[PDB]
Amino acid sequence: IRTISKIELSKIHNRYNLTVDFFNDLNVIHGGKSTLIHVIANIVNGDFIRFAFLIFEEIKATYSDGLKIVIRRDKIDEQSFISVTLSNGKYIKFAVGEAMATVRMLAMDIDKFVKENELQKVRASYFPAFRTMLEAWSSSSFYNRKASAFARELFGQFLPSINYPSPMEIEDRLREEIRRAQLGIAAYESRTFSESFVKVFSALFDNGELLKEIEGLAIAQDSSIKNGYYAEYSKVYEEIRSLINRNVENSVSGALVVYRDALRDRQDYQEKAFSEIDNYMSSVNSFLEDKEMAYDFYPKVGLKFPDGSWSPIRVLSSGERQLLTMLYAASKMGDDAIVLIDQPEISLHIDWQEDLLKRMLSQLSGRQIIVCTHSPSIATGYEDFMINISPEFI
Amino acid sequence: IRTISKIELSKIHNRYNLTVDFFNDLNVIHGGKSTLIHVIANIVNGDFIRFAFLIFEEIKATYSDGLKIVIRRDKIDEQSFISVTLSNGKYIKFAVGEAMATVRMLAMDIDKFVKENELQKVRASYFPAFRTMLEAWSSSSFYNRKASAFARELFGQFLPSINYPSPMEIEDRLREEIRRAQLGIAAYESRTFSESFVKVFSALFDNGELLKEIEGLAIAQDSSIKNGYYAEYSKVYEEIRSLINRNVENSVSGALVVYRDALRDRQDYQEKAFSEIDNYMSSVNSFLEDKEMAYDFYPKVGLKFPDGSWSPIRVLSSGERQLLTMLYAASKMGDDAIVLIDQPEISLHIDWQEDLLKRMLSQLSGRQIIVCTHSPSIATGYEDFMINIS
Amino acid sequence: IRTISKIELSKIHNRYNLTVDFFNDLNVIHGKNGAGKSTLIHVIANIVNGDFIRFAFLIFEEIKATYSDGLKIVIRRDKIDEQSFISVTLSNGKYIKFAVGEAMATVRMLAMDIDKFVKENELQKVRASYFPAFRTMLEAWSSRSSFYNRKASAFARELFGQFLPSINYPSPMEIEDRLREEIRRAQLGIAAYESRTFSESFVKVFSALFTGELLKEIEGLAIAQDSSIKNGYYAEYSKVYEEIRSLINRNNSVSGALVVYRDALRDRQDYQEKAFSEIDNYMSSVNSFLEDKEMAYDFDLRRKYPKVGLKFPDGSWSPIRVLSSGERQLLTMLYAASKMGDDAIVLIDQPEISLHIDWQEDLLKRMLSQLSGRQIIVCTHSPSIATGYEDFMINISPEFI
Amino acid sequence: IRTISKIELSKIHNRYNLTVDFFNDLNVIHGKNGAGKSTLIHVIANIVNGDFIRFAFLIFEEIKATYSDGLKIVIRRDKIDEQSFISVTLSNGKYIKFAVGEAMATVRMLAMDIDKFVKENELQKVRASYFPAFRTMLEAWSSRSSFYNRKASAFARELFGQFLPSINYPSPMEIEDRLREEIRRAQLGIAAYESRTFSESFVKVFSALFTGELLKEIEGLAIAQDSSIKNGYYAEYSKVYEEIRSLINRNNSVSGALVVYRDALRDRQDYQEKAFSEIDNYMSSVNSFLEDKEMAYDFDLRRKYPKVGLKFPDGSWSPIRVLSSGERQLLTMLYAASKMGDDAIVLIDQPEISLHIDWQEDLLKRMLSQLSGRQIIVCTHSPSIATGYEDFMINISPEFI
Ligand SMILES: Nc1ncnc2c1ncn2[C@@H]1O[C@H](COP(=O)(O)OP(=O)(O)OP(=O)(O)O)[C@@H](O)[C@H]1O
Repeated sequence: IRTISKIELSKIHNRYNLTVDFFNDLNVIHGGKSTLIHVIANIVNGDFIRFAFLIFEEIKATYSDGLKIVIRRDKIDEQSFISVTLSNGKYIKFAVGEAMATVRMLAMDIDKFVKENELQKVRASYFPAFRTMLEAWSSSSFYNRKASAFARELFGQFLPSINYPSPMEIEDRLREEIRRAQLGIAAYESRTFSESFVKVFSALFDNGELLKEIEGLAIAQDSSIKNGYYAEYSKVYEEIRSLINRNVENSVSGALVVYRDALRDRQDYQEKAFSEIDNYMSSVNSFLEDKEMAYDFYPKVGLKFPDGSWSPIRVLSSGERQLLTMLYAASKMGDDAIVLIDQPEISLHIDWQEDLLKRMLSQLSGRQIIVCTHSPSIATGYEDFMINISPEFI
Repeated sequence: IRTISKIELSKIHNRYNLTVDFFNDLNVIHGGKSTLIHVIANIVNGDFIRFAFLIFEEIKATYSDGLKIVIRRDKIDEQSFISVTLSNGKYIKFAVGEAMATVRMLAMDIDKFVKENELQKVRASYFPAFRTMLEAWSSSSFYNRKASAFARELFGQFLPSINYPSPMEIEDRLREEIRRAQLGIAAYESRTFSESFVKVFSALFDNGELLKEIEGLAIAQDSSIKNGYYAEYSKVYEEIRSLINRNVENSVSGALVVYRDALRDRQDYQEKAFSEIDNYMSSVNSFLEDKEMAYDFYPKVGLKFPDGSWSPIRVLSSGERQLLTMLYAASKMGDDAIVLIDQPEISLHIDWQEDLLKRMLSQLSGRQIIVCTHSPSIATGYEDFMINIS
Repeated sequence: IRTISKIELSKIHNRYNLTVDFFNDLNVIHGKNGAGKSTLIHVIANIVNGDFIRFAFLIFEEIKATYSDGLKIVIRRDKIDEQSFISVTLSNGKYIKFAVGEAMATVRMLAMDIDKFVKENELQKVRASYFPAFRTMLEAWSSRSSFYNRKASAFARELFGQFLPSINYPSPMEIEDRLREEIRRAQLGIAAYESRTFSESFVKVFSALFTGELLKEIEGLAIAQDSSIKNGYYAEYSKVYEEIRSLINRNNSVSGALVVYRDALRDRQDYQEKAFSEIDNYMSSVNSFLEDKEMAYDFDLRRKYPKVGLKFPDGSWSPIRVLSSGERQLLTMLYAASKMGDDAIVLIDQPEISLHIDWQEDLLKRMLSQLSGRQIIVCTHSPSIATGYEDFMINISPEFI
Repeated sequence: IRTISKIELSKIHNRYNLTVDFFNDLNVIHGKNGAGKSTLIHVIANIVNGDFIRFAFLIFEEIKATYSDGLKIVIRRDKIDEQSFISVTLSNGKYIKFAVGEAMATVRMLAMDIDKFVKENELQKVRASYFPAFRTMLEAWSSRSSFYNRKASAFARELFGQFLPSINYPSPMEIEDRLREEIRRAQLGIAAYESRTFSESFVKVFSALFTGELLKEIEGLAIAQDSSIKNGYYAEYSKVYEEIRSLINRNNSVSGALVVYRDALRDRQDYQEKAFSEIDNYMSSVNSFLEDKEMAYDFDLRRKYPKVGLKFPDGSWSPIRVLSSGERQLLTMLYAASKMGDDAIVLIDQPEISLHIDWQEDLLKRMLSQLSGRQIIVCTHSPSIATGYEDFMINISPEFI
């Protein structure tokens, strides 16, 4: 996909410069740090209208696929203007005073420009440093502008939009994925039934160990949470065993083998369909100890304790909720993006900080991750990927 | 189910006494009627607090199961007190002056009383005379309460809470039912799978017309819109008949019969899963002429015009959204209630007026229907069901 | 005046066409449900008003609009270079091409351009009065006039779509105020006629100076004047007649006095009837529906601003607002077809909301019998509204593409 | 009517007392700044209007209020058990005890209680018109009527304190509109008089039927009628006079015809003067101040609604809004003391804002000469306002605790 490669600031706040070269994979930033992340976030999102609130000269923005974004803010006739220039050369220019009035046609122009040049192909998920209090304030896609406006009023009109997925959205997306996976299993069920019929139909004309294998597969299917709609496999296997014992042709062996293949392929397709959900749930569960997240077959999705009582996701504290959202954002079930985190070391025990980056990389999404940290526990074991930001003060 | 049998209005508005005869089936109120409808809805829905806004003396409501309810607006020391007494002597008293302020604890105690003696087992879908403007206003449970407050400020405090379904609600309910239907079909395939194998396994140990029947079943199954995830029954039939041409044991005949029965039972359960939806859409499409309400598979629920282009349900006129809601409210998938329709003949061409009650009864929901219409065309033919109040 | 002659829609909502030829007097429109009748009335209202800025909210290709005086307004919506535009073109050829996105933004300089265009040309002077199908509930929501209706228009447009024409139908408050002004103008006219008649009567007899049957006739005229509601501020005619009769009885020029009094009384009475013709005809036409009471006016002495309200047989009066919705609808519609209104085209959505069957049988009869000459267009589903008017029925059968 | 007789304040602002005895006709109040005169006028205005909800914003103990007809409204504010309450008590004894916090919350059922109280008793039917001292800037900020003033009241109360009484003083638009209605009412009276005179004239001549000097007198009366602005819709008197004169000249009873016409003309002229007496007296009293132009009216050649505005000696007219604040103040105050208003008590804070010294010398003279009988209360510091009214001067000397 498209990942950021290099950011070249010039005279931000008219006092200091900076020039950073990135890696496509994980990026640990240690050392105006939050300001740098905001600049990166506002470029990748394509929300260029915020850069008429920052004093600078020139900001190059080089991607990995060769794309280039050169923003430039100049003051002519005591009037400020922003001159965004891309790789192909389509320079755009609007007046600053237009932007400030709109906040309290211009926005329509920006989206048409960005869409035409294929610039918003990759989104960016922003995790602010004040998310802990922010979710409490939203206790009560509809919380994407209101909460953003609230945060911008509190911390400044340069703050990028708040896109990070709330736990309610995570639960609903898990539910929809479960529905789609179930439908895929049903389609596979139909195809296997047709295929099994024709198979035996032909080799019928052609003229204990397999029983044990089918018994193992049947009890595995009955011991599978995903089979919450049908668990009669042990019963029908014993009926087949009763049928065999009362009375061996070659076709009978073929019937045995086709049953084993049908069970195994149904099981394997189940694993493939639920691969993403199970990998995400296992990665989360490698941290949690008190309970474990799971599902029940409008199939419920929630936490499950060893006592057997379920609970909604909102019972979780702030520390667990941050872990939930970030690990979701680096999973394949999310949206193709660049994970922009301000401070992950909030309400986290030291053990989870030792392995946070490990789990996020081991999910193997391929998405670019850029973290700015001050703790050495977040960054330990990843010395080769650390980038030190030392801005040159002029 | 529970239905109404007898109401005894005594000196409402101080110059009007009336009693009425009911049945448990369709009772077209032909011909003060509007007031009677409101009094039926407020007793059924358990909203007894609303009676503090009516100048009356005493009303008795008699059900079909023997349950009887008595409301008395007594007067003591220039202050009105509503008393509600059930058949088993369940008396709850409250002053009217206290009630008026709270509307603009008491309601909490009232709903506790309703739930404890279970007076809210059956609700009532009120179809008022102003549905067109209100539904468009909502279109722009939450809709129900909000619109009710707006309505009651417009036409009176004693107006029953508007809770008849809206086309948005109808669309969402249809979508949810399709989702549940897909899950049911999927479960049946799983069941059919394992069971068919053991039948064939038994057929191993047991020692052209059928092919044509299988081919017809495959053609019907493939050409069915309900098969949005597998549609190759014709192809697998071709493979099986090719094997016949290549190659008669009784196990071969057993294989043929098990295939035939599998297809027939799959189709039968497929039909039966889409029964509460297909009956409803067949009733609707019997009225509509240049359009057709259909479904497609994430599922899509919209009108299908003859060119093939679609459109959402919100693009319908003011006289077609009404027909959808009234027909849905008398459907088995609709929530069970004693539907009270006020003037069904609003914005309906006279042909639909003749054929409305016929369809609403032929769906056979087993629900009491009470309509109050000034149009003879609505209730023509049904002279027997007429109940003159006079 | 100006009446519609032919409407030719084309691919409204990109699915169906229609072509209707109208009559100048009355147009009863009946058709199948959902076949686009309310859409047709909305198109007519937005064209005749000249409010062309609403047509950037409806998907079509071309809509011709033909008047009776020869005008041929051709609106056309094209999406040239993937940009939609509306090009309204009149008979003389002044096309006014604007971009659709300008109009939609303006609603939530362009309006001045439209206003300059319509005033310069012959697009106004008609001002089609639209009676919506939800007027019964709409008046409850406003408890508005034919020109103070920005609030009610915005509310209705938000509820039913941004193509909905302005709400022009006269509210009962406006009808009452217009009735007061007409009464005031009629009274001044009676006073002006009184002054001129007094001057003429003086000079006439004075110069030409140098009977039982006529006495009975003058007595009949005097008691008629006393039995006239319009003479509420003066009813002394019987008394003065008896004084003149006493003068005659105690004992040429006397014949001259008799004939001039008869002419003066008859011309004053006839001018009274002519001046109050419109008001009395409208009140009688309304009273042909009402049965419990009757609407009328009072010229009570010792106070001014003469009241207009309902009058019961018991004698107690009541204001117009006492009327229910069913009576109020009759009031407003019959005003719009009366000569007291404004020269317009009466656009009614459903003339049967909150109406008993008896009133539906005779609504069109009274509306036509007022003989205003204004064009009336009703969309009905009941056969009682349209009965006895088979020649004026219009069947809407939209041809599908 | 009801006029104040005696005011006995007690511990206003919890620091000083005062006790003033008033006159029924006119009360000139003179003192110094900080002696609590504007506070006294506010107290009087809020009591007479019956707007008792404002008295939960002033710290006091007891305020007696005495009329001329014997009423003895005693309001009292006590902080019993650390809770403040207002107990207004009238002569008959209907105390209405409410808690202060209810009133303050309501501003930002109580009003219904006040309305029921005032209607049952004899507290309303007065509606004191209050002219604030800051009216000059207030009208400029609003560039309103005596009953459509919620917006202006809230603005003024926010600027000068939550004890400020409602703004009832008639805006010039209301004065102009009331003048139009009064002209209309006068016209209706003329029309009623026209009908009665026509009947009376008939019987008169008819009986007495069975010269140079009188012709000159009738000619003078006829030219006077033609030279009268009130006859803006009938000015044919000269023509008809010449026709009768021509009839006489070409060749007893003729003398009788002359005298009855003269009596008819004189009574018609006198009733015209009587009907327009109030309007002409008010306009003349205003015109005794103005010098650049003069206020008058025009009966147009248009359809109706005769214009009333300023008229300059050049002949060009102008609307009333052309006037500055200084002229506008004279207009409003002189209206409030005129018979054309509503029976009330004229409450003026300072009758010298934006007024030249000459106009201050003669304001009260015109105001008294109108002879309305209404009570006038002015708070002045100039000796020119109070000159010639020594017997009516009131000295405010408050008694500190
Ligand atoms: N936004 C839209 N997009 C597409 N088709 C639409 C849209 N709005 C309306 N239609 C269709 O165009 C026609 C317009 O319906 P309309 O409300 O004008 O019908 P009507 O015959 O006047 O109805 P009724 O007599 O019931 O009041 C209908 O066939 C409707 O389905």
